[PDB]
Amino acid sequence: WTPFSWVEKYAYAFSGPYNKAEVALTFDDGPDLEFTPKILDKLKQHNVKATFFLLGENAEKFPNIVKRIANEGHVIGNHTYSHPNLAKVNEDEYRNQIIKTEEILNRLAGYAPKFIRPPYGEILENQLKWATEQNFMIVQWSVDTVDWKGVSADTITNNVLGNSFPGSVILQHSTPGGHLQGSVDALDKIIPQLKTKGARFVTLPSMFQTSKER
Repeated sequence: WTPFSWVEKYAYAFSGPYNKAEVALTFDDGPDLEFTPKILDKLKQHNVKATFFLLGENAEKFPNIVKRIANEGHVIGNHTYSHPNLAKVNEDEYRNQIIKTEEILNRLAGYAPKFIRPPYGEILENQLKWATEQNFMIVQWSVDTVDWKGVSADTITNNVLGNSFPGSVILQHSTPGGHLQGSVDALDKIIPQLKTKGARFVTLPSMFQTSKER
């Protein structure tokens, strides 16, 4: 496990350009019935676009919300189908997880997502090698809100503001049944407080200067 050398060899990154006043909000495990729509509303009222790493199985349950994300100028990423620990699966299962999810999202969003994020951040080198060869890009994160723990909006905000830099990729969740209300509320503080420091919010394809589609 050498994640550092992997950024030099594969399409793989934790954060973005240090010389741009830009950060990226990302949200994992969507879509869902409660948190995803709330997040969309708050992103809308702050005039920011974000990136959504959607689970294939959740996209099947709520297909229209996937359509809403795309219709509101946000970028969709591939978060596998059923959220398994990729470090424990064989190549066939890994490729199946990605491709099945890609087909689902392509049908709903109108394009095949270029961006992948592995569940728990677990990825193997051969998996990363295949993704690179298939014209994917894998992006982890550099600021973890640990919002799944049910921590408050103030805790998340102080965390994000204390650890965010130019190029920072922030991790939040919109998992069905998750304890994430404070994470949603955190956006009302995180966004303007970062903007005050000169930060602008961008999508991943913008941050990494590539297409959103494969």
